[PDB]
Amino acid sequence: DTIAAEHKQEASVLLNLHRNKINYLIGETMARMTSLSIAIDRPVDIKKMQSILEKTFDEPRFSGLYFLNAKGDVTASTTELKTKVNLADASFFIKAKETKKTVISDSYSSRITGQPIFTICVPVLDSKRNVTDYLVAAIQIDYLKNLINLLSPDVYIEVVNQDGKMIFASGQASHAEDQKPVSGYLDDISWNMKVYPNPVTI
Amino acid sequence: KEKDTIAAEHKQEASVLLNLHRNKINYLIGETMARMTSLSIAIDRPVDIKKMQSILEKTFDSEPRFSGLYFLNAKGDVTASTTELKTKVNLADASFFIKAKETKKTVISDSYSSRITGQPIFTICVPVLDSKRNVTDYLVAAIQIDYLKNLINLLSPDVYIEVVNQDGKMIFASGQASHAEDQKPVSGYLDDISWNMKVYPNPVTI
Repeated sequence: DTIAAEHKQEASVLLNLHRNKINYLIGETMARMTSLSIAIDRPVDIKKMQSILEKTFDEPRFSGLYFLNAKGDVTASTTELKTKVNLADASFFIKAKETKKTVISDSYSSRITGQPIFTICVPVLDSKRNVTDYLVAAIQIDYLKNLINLLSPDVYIEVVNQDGKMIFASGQASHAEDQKPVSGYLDDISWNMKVYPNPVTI
Repeated sequence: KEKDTIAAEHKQEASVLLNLHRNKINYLIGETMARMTSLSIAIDRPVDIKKMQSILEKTFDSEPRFSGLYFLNAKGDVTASTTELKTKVNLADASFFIKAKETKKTVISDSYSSRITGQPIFTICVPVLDSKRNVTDYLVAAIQIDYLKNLINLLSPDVYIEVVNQDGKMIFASGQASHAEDQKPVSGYLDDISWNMKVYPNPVTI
């Protein structure tokens, strides 16, 4: 009756390891892109940028690294493209352009690779603080799931956005039966993580 | 006998603080490695020293974590520095430099007293490589030990926490040892350095 309250906190423990893992991953990525922005010679030479992105990508975290011009055209790209791609219609792009600040997108299906991702988009400013370009880092949802799964294969964990859209779930739902989850939002993106304690069992 | 039930709870709290505090340090160290690594990739050759000086200043700004950021030539001369240097400074004799040069990979040093600032620090050193994979320069980021200490202490004033390297050197300690009396610590190593953090449970009372 009180191995209950322990299975509970054991799940609070899982919750924070996993949140932290994801927050770290996101923060580390933001910081990689922010540093690139600062280090690179302006105006940005597209050939050098291409090379930089490739060196940075060659990290299965990424679906890809991309560079955008003011219009939204993909001018540098880890993934070879058959046809020209424009990311302007993209929500994160719009938000990035208006705020002139880094943006973390909700999960979606990459127009470029076709797989579920989320993107970190960092605008590049000139001297007068106009947005001239964008660094774009796309991470596979797949990667996040697997990171969670390796740590806790046998324990159910559900991640859902602010509107109840399933981002992903790790482990077997059957483990959640009769259990209330210990839950919590991530820092940089409005994803709520729900960890289900295991049953009391002897 | 219910004593042992409050004790288990105090122990559990110790483990929670242990994980909380390592993560904070791990993140700090990991993010710094990432930044230095990106700088090392993004800089155009031949490296313009004034541009590099400017990048380090920007990277350093509003980041009390750092004791300082520095750039080294292949010999180990500090050629750009967020600290105003009064003499020429060479680090070729530093352990982290020797390891960096030989491994050609990032090095996280043990703690030591900075030649430059006199304070206790540890440094992250990223070698910058040639097309030919020859080391031409070094990025060096120094982190104030006391920044970490005060970070932890602010969060957990009432809990005694020691961090110790492999050789038993005390890196830092936070809190009052009186709060650990008759306690065994819950312990664990940092991911990027061989530092062991020992978090002591509080004693039971009421």
